[PDB]
Amino acid sequence: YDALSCKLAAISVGYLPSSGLQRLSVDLSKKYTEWHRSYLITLKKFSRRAFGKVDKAMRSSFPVMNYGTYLRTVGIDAAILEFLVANEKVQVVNLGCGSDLRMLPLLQMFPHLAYVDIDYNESVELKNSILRESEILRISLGLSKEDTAKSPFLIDQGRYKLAACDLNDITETTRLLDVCTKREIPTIVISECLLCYMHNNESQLLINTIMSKFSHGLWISYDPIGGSQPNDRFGAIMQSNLKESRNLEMPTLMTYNSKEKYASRWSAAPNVIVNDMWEIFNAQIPESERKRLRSLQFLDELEELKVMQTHYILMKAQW
Repeated sequence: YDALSCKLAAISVGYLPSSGLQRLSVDLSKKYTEWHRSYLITLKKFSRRAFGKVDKAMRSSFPVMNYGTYLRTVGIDAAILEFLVANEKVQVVNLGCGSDLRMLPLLQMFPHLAYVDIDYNESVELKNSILRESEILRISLGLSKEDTAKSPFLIDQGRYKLAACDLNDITETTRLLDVCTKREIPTIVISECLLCYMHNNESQLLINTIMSKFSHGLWISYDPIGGSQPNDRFGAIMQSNLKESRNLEMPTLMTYNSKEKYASRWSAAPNVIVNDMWEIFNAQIPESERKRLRSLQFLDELEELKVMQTHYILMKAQW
């Protein structure tokens, strides 16, 4: 599990939590680490294979990757937190949520936040198993150990829902949203490395339909881009590598190969901001953080980080 292993490595080294950017208290900073660590331990209980993959990935993590993971996490978190502070009563829809645990601090931090995690069936089933099995995670969500909830939810517990959905099926997705969100509540939609795996029709229809479901909101999307400069082999190498290692495809990676082309998918939104992660590193990350991260590992090859991070974007679309 790429994202989880990246997260846990960054946490292990100490990149995360970043209490300032993630706006975490002393106790939530501690919990942030504990929750993730428990997630890993509990994953191990449920899958030797997944645990092994994560373990191996974590041990071989390198500084450039860890900076990537840091930037991704604090970039999204900073966007989320700005909007949450401005909008006391809000709903977050995390599309393709995977092992993301941001609901744990956020639900605590924001008493009137409702959060919906949506992913494909197998993913949400494993997440539900893990959240319910781990005592610390169960307790943070006020869950029972045995699978209480009723279809269409695996968890439907206070202000958190966890639901299976085929996000390539937009009728299913809209009907699901109908029963767990309200049109008139400010909505954050999160798609972190979700749309990169979708064909353009599905991702465009998902974008259009979901934005149209909510009077006002913020869509935060994070994804790779193929690269716009001539003879940039990033997309080709990624598309190649995905095809052998994961059998997966990124159908629109070369279509949306610049941050501008990527952001244009949200052009129905009046306010669209897009940055590559290198820009975020240089403009959004305080000197104190840059210094702190330099204390952790040797980033000997800053150009390599730049090359990688200029192929990841954080798109914020508001309406």
